[PDB]
Amino acid sequence: KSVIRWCTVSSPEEKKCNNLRDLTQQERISLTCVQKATYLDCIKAIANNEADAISLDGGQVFEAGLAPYKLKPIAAEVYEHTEGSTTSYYAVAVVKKGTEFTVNDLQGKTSCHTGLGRSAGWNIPIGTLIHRGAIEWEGIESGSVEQAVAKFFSASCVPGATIEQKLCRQCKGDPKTKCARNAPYSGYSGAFHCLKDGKGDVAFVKHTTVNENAPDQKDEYELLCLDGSRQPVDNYKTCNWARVAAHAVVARDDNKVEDIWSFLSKAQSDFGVDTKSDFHLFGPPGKKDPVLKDLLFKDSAIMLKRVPSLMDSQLYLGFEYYSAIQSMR
Ligand SMILES: O=C(O)CN(CC(=O)O)CC(=O)O
Ligand SMILES: [Fe+3]
Repeated sequence: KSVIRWCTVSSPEEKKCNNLRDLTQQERISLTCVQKATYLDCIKAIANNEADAISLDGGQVFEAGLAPYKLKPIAAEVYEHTEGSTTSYYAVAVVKKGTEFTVNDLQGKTSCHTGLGRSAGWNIPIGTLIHRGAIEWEGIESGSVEQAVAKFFSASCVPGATIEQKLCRQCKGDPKTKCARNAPYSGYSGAFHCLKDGKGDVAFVKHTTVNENAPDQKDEYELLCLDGSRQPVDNYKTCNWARVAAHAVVARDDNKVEDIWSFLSKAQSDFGVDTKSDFHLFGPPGKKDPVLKDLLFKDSAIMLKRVPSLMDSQLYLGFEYYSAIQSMR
């Protein structure tokens, strides 16, 4: 059919899509918006030929490429801060300059994480240490990864932990709320202030966190590299634990792919970052309300680039990211 069914997951998203539909109705390939409840119902619908495309972040792209769905990324967002590359950010392990331990000596240290279940603060560092054999965890009937992590760090602040009391021990706040998901130490900046205040030896955050929170104090900090070195905060490209890819549009591997990309390439041409139209494919940025943010594509995206036909989800996400999330399941 020369109809692309975009899958949407909220009513403001569903609205943006019907506006792009009105705006492209007289093009030969047309748009039609399907709304489902969650992104997972959208993966099942694309898989079952009920819809054809949706933009997913990296963990959701992992999910969409596994059996039985087997969707692959076909185009990916580009952002200003990562300069032509299909990368959202790099996960790094920030330490104070002058401590001497390397990644070989992490056992028994205290740590700061953004929260339980988050990419840079929990899924990438802990799946990397499990994959490399530093943390032993064989699977959920063992129990939670919280127990395995508690035999590795001596105490931590992990916002959102519920199984192990040591995982909340380094957290700031009164007893009732120090380990809540919205604690004083949650998020990228929270896990950095945990490191700054000496409550942990390592903060698992992203490559921009020190520059955002402490621009004027970068050289008090270093990065812990997976090869044994410690490098400057600005050396994240050669000293990160994993690259977290850009959001990608996933689709069934079948020849409707050139049609989706043909639709997207004209849509971007007319309504991309430099459009004089009122409809913007990408944002613009500055929507304060979460329900109004990043509808269809990220508001910060500046274009979409076609993913080579031979990259599947593993190749798109990269080995470090992939083998770390694979270890968390
Ligand atoms: O990525 C996530 O899963 C959630 N975040 C926030 C975000 O990325 O905006 C923190 C983290 O990565 O620890
Ligand atoms: Fe994140």
